[PDB]
Amino acid sequence: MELIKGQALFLELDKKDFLSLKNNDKNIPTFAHPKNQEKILAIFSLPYKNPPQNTKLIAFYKDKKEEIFIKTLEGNYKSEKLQVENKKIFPPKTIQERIAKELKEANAIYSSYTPKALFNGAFNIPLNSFITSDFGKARTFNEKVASYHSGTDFRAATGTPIYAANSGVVKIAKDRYFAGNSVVIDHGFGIYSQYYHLSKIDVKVGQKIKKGELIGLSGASGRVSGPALHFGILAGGKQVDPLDFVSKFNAIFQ
Ligand SMILES: [Zn+2]
Repeated sequence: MELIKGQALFLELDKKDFLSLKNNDKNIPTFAHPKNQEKILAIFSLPYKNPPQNTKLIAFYKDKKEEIFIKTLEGNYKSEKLQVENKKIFPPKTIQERIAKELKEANAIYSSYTPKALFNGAFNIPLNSFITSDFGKARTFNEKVASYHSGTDFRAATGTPIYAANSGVVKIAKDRYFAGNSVVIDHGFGIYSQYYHLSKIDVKVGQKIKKGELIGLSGASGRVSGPALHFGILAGGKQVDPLDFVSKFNAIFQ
């Protein structure tokens, strides 16, 4: 019941007489424990940027309240001190609008909660190469965090086939300002995977997709630093450390 910022954890709770799980009147959804039928699960995530120092949750049962305290740990993320901090960019109106529009779309998707499992066992990595840029690489103008790498980058020459980390429904399959050519998949229970900077999109919004199924070709779209696959996980409303999430998720749903 310590959690590093930008990570998810799976809380286990007794199923019997459970009524709700709350965080200051935010209801946290619950789903079945796959291997213990007397338990349920909930995903709790702390944001990378500007998280609470401590979190208290209440699980309300028919005959009892149960408090749950989680301290925010800082972790050991690569960070470096920005030296400029003009901090305010001044983009053209046409770009501000497209960003704004795409941000409203994405927030509508990531806020929605499909209350069933759309995945199929464990997550696989979307590509069998290696990490060239880690999740959580931060740029700080003290005393906090100016920007951070909200996913992890795999080495990929332009045109490398990218496969869905798990089964789900495609919710985004288009070119967006920061993500380039983007695929976003709903796996259920508020878990979304993100495949950014693609050179080709091979799926369509609404499509049901299987684990291991081709979703496009890596590229360098929307990416300044050249070709790579940006892979993200959003869970519990927040961007979380994707390889961390996958190992925790797979430890439960294998
Ligand atoms: Zn990235």
